[PDB]
Amino acid sequence: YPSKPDNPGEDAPAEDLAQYAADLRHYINLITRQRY
Repeated sequence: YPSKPDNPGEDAPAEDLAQYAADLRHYINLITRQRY
């Protein structure tokens, strides 16, 4: 139950893992339509 969060200094995600998670999500979306 926040109201208005705000602070600097935070190693947030989406700085390299978004690419990795997406590469995996892309490869899976390929194999999904090709496997069983």
